[PDB]
Amino acid sequence: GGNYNYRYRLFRKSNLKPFERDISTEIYQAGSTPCNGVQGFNCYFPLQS
Amino acid sequence: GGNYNYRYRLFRKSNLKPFERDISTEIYQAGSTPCNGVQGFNCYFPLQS
Repeated sequence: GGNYNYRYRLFRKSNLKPFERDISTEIYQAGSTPCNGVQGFNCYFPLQS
Repeated sequence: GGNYNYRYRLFRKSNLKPFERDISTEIYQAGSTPCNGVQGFNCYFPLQS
């Protein structure tokens, strides 16, 4: 049936440090308008399945 | 950087009728456990970019 339980981070403000663990799940604003916790245009979920 | 503003459905209860339009977004239970609006384990967002 397909596995979608394995995700990976896709968007971040900056690169990670060595041995750095990032777990935050917050709506990512890639544009010039607030997302207000709404997954819409120019507002992408940081984790991709 | 890649465009991610185009999305399509990935899960449904059944198939669409001819010339049918579905726009409703809702958590899809790919298992046997209620999800109540979480993209966790066996609970998948219907759309994919």
